[PDB]
Amino acid sequence: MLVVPAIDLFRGKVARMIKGRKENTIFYEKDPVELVEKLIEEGFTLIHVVDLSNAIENSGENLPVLEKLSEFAEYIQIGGGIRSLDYAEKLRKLGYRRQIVSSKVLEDPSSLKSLREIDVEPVFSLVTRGGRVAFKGWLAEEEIDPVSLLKRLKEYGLEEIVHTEIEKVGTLQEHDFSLTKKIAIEAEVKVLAAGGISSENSLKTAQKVHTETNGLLKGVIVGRAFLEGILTVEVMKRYAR
Repeated sequence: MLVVPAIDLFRGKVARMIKGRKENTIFYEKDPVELVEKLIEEGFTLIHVVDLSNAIENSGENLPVLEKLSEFAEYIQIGGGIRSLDYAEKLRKLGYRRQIVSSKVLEDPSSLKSLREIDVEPVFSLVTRGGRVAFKGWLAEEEIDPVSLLKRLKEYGLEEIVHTEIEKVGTLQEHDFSLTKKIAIEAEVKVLAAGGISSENSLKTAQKVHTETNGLLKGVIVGRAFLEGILTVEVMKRYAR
């Protein structure tokens, strides 16, 4: 199964926002380019990078870092405020072929095809709060159920999602894999689980779910515990076997 280290960027820096609040941002003193280099040396082939400056403020402040990281764009899935085809094209020219999109797909589901047409592999970021779809723009009441939303989006060619349990991001709570497994099986989409991938037990449950779903649960995204060194590179590597 995949085990995907995640890095958030804010104001040029490796960062973490507590409950996603910008006034509560922890900055790390590790160089993001050095960090990514090390991960590739360690044998990681997929790294999750989110531009929070662009996501939260439409700020282009992390573009110099993204350009430096683009050398390794092949091993990166990039997200954060990719809200236009032009933006996605900009990133793609740097070499970022795998892009995480959210509100764009919810406002304009034909963007999935438009992205594929510029050689971008679009990955939908589904976010849930207590099993329910968390999205503040227009959404049919029937689609508050993640399976009902993903069913519709598949008709637009959706193939792969990140499923993030938002209330568990940044915590050491345990991702609800029963919820993820149901989404993966019923919606019939490839899924990377995020939020509360925070212990060796999470990785054990993930590997077990990866097996039960026949690879539909592709793997997990590790943020907090990776950046904090709670789940070491060594441990993550062992579970990607």
